[PDB]
Amino acid sequence: MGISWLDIYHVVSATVPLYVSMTLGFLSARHLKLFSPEQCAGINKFVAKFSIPLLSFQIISENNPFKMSPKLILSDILQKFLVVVVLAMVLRFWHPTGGRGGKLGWVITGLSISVLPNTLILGMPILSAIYGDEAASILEQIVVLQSLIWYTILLFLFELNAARAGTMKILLKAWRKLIINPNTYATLIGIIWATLHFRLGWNLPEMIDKSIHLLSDGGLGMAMFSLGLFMASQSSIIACGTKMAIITMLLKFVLGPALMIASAYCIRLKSTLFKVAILQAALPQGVVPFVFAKEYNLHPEIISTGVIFGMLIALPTTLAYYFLLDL
Amino acid sequence: MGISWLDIYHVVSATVPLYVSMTLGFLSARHLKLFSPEQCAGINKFVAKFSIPLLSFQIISENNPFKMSPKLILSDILQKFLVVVVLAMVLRFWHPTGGRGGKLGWVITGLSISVLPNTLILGMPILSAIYGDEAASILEQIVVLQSLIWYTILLFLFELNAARAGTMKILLKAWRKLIINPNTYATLIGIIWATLHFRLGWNLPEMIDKSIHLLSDGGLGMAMFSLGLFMASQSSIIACGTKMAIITMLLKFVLGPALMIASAYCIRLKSTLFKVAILQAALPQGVVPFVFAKEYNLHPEIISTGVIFGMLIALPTTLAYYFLLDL
Ligand SMILES: CCCCC/C=C\C/C=C\CCCCCCCC(=O)OC[C@H](COP(=O)([O-])OCC[N+](C)(C)C)OC(=O)CCCCCCC/C=C/C/C=C\CCCCC
Ligand SMILES: CCCCC/C=C\C/C=C\CCCCCCCC(=O)OC[C@H](COP(=O)([O-])OCC[N+](C)(C)C)OC(=O)CCCCCCC/C=C/C/C=C\CCCCC
Ligand SMILES: O=C(O)c1ccccc1C(=O)Nc1cccc2ccccc12
Ligand SMILES: O=C(O)c1ccccc1C(=O)Nc1cccc2ccccc12
Repeated sequence: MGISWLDIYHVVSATVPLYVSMTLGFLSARHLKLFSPEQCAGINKFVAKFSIPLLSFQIISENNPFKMSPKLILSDILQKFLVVVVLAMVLRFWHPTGGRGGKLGWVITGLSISVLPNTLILGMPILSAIYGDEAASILEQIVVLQSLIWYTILLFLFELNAARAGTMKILLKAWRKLIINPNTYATLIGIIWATLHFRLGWNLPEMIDKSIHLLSDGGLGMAMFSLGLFMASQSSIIACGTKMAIITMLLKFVLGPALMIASAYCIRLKSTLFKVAILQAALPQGVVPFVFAKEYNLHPEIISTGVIFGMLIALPTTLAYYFLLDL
Repeated sequence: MGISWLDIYHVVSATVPLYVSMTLGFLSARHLKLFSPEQCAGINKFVAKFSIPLLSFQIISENNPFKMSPKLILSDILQKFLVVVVLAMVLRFWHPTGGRGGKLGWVITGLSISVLPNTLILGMPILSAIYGDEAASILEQIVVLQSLIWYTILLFLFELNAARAGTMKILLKAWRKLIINPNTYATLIGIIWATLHFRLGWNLPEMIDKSIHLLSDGGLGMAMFSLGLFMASQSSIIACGTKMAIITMLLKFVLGPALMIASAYCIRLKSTLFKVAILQAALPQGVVPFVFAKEYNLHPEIISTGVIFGMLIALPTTLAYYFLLDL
């Protein structure tokens, strides 16, 4: 496998649908002037509460939880610990804005620009096309972590930052916020049902499965449409300027993949899992962190710029990493 | 073959998904109080402008236009002429409200409560489940005819009624209103591409087909969700009143199917096409007529009540007609 032009063409053909399903939303929100800002928020609200949860359930319910590789989980833990260590070290010698501010604020804006890629909508098709169906069952293990263990911790830290800017009270507030999250319930039920379907042999009734599919189908396309609407909402792609966009992208597409490579070497992962993990780490930034930043107002411009430009540059960077890892 | 409890169970299993995809929207708009009126309006706009056109294209491009049986088209013409004649006769004898309202206005109110059922969203799944895939290729003929000729004549009639309350000026205004419709463009390109595909042998490129599917997939589910939102919008199911609701249901589910039976007998249709036509005529009322009524303010209450109550009572009538025609 020399990465001939045929493979790159196949990846491009697999990724074009989810880019033309996004340019449509961008044009509708910006050029065609089809949706009002409140109307745009209506679509953005429906998708994140009906398609992302149902899509997450339909993606996580089709995996034997007992087959989850502990090595990949430990590699994820090690990566998201090393990134924290490096962020703490760098923030001790170079404040990004100069003027002193909450260190935890800059460590929470970090860990959202570095080690929380988009692994449901914009990250599943690309990796599946690049590495076939083998890699589609590996992201299905990292998505579970990102939805259960990492986003809950990020929410708790966001609440802590909002309060600081009793610990038990903060934990209780984070719990209340989490209980009303459709995605956490969807992924929890997905794993609980996958356990049953793979151990006891239970199968979803035709009615239930088809009802779930009706809304799950098109979840990727409409999620990309909503992401395009979000891009159209912003006045300019580079919200904070060149200085904080180059650094954002350098972090996301170097310190993430590089730290994942270091973690894999420490854990000594294997082929068909090392490359998948690295590409996952190299995926564009996720959206949920942007939602948290907007809700708690923690540098929304930086995270929005990172998300938008990383999503735009997904194909170049992802193809570059795919070519590099095959040497 | 025949009628038995297992067949009814299969029909119910095929229809339940598109009812639980609608109760979700109803609850989100009314009970859960999830969407503000502007947000639900935006969702409705998005679906009607992106999923209905794309779904129509993906449904009409598959069948062969050259296989369109002229007998079914002639039967549709005869039905929608007989309904006009009967409506004109009855209106002269007995005015519905007695307020000396415009006869043309009530005729336009008719021809939509009678002979314009929902054949894309709520008509294709039910009929396909009842009669397998044979009926799915017969509805597409009626679907394309309704989208092209009948929904253009109805638009022209609405414009004429609005002006009545120059003929060339009215035709020009109707043309302007028709041009901006995306559904008309989608249903036209559907045949323009099906002709090439079935005659010239051309096939959609993988990229184009997958891009179309991304948004077409789940179009039925989100269309039912939008229909549920619309149902939740209205304060009560029976808007105009009990008498008007009863008259609307009686018309839609007796005069439509009865006139279609008369037209089929006149044209002498055949088995596997007669029953499909009758059930199609017995489907619940369509939505586009409600959109026109709301835009031009032509008895929105009666049409909305008919649409909602037909959607709720779709199965008790479709199954009844299926049982009746199998004797
Ligand atoms: C606060 C205390 C009460 C907490 C809730 C209590 C109990 C658990 C709830 C439900 C049980 C069913 C499964 C979980 C669904 C959770 C749905 C959910 O979170 O409801 C609320 C959520 C809306 O969000 P919000 O409330 O923040 O609105 C805020 C709106 N404003 C900001 C404008 C005010 O609604 C949505 O997300 C829409 C629905 C999303 C559904 C996602 C799960 C999909 C699962 C499928 C599995 C199906 C079948 C399995 C069958 C197995 C056996 C055969
Ligand atoms: C008035 C003078 C200009 C008239 C138009 C001129 C030329 C024809 C246009 C386009 C050609 C491409 C195909 C047709 C697309 C038509 C799209 C359309 O109607 O744009 C407008 C429509 C939005 O409506 P509005 O503007 O009334 O909004 C008003 C909103 N407010 C009131 C708030 C301001 O946008 C939408 O619906 C969104 C897009 C819907 C797309 C539906 C068609 C899908 C087709 C698929 C076929 C694909 C591939 C085939 C490949 C073949 C070769 C291999
Ligand atoms: O993209 C992420 O951040 C992510 C990563 C792993 C698991 C889940 C998610 C996730 O909920 N995405 C999204 C949430 C809400 C709205 C979204 C709209 C578009 C794309 C992703 C969305
Ligand atoms: O349902 C109809 O009236 C119909 C019948 C035949 C062909 C097309 C249609 C049609 O455009 N429906 C719809 C239009 C706009 C929004 C809709 C939302 C939900 C369901 C149907 C819709």
